Amino acid sequence: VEFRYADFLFKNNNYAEAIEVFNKLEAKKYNSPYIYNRRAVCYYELAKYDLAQKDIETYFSKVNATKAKSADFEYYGKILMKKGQDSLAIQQYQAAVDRDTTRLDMYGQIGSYFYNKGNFPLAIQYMEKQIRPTTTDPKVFYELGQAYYYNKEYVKADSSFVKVLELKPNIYIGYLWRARANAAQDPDTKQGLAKPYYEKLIEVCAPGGAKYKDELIEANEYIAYYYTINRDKVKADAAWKNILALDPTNKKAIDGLK
Repeated sequence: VEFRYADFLFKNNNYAEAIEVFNKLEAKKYNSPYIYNRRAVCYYELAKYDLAQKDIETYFSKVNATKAKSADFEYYGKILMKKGQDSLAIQQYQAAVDRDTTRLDMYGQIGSYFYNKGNFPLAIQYMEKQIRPTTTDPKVFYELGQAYYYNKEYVKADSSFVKVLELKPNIYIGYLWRARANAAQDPDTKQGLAKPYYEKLIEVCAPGGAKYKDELIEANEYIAYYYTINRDKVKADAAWKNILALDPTNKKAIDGLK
């Protein structure tokens, strides 16, 4: 029953508390491996990674191979990644999707890893392993688009961002990236490809004001330059103004006005 209590707290997130009971449970030799994979996660959420590594390993030296779950391998990898053992963590992420083939998000985990390390082709390859003609997780398309973008495949980053929008209409983050993806295709701003997206970004963002400070400033900056190029002092100054209204000390907008 006691173990069932700890699982109660844990299923409820009381890591430090669940930890207290698991610790006595072990001290009184409870013959069960399932206190270890749970304590491991508790420690992991409390960022005690050395403690969580020892626990997930004690777990695997005691659990019955046919009982182990996809989740256990997942946390083994999350714990290893935190301890700097990247190759081992990557294998554990792979193992987890091998155990539960619906955990396509593991490939997303492996891709993000290489994305943060600059191997966009590898990151993209694995991020695409999640794509099915059913896929609905926006993030999948958001992170994939970013991989494409930094891999300089702006056209594909755009389509992938169009997908984020399709799934979550008017989401600012989608307009921001469509904007960026299009600005990349129009380096010298000869066509204003990004213009409409940044305009929509301000559309859905102006309202939360300071909450979208960085996005609004970026959007207005593009516009202000677009209009300076097109010799429209009137509009360009207005954009330069929207920025100061958000940041009175902004040096770019100050100098663009004097």
